[PDB]
Amino acid sequence: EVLKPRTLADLIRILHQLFAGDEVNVEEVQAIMEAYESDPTEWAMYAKFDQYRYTRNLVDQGNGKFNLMILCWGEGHGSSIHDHTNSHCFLKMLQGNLKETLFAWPDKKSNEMVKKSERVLRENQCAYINDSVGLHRVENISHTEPAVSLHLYSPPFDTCHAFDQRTGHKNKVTMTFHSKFGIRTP
Ligand SMILES: [Fe+2]
Repeated sequence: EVLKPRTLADLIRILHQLFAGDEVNVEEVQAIMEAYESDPTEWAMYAKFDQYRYTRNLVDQGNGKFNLMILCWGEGHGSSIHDHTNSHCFLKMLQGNLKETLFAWPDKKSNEMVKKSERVLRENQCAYINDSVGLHRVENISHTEPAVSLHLYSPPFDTCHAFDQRTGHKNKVTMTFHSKFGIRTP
C-alpha cells in the first residue's frame, strides 16, 4: 500500500514530489516518512552532536517547499515548549526515543500550562503537529543513549516562540543551524 522508500535519498526524492503541488496529504507524507527504515549509514554525516544542547542539521531545502533537517539529542537533551509558525511539521525517529508532550495554548492570563497529551515516539515512528494541534516539547527519554530525529517543516521558517511552562508567557526564538549538508556552520 504505502510507497516504501528504500534509502534516505529515495525518501527525499519522493518528498520533492509530494510537496511540488499546492496540496499536501498529511497522512500520505506521514506514512511514507514512517515507511522509510532509518539506516545510520545513510544519515551519519548529519549526526553531529553537541555536549550541552541538541543540534539542528540541515539535510535538504525541498526546492523551497520544506526544510528537511536532522536533530541530534544528546543524553537527557530536550526542547523548550514551542509552536510551529503555521507550518506542517513532521517528526520521524531515526534512533532512540523522544517523549512528546503536547500542551494547550496559553491565555492572556498567566498560568501553569496544561498538558493535552504525552507519549513516546517509537522506532521509525513519524509524528505530526501544527499550531492548530497544539504546542509541544520533545525530550530524549535516555540519559545514557542519544536520540536522532528527522524533521520536515512546510513551509520553511526561521523563527518560532518558546513558552515558559510556569506562566505561558512566550519569547521569540530565531533557530540556528549547527551544520548544513554535512558541513559545520559558524
Ligand atoms: Fe517542534
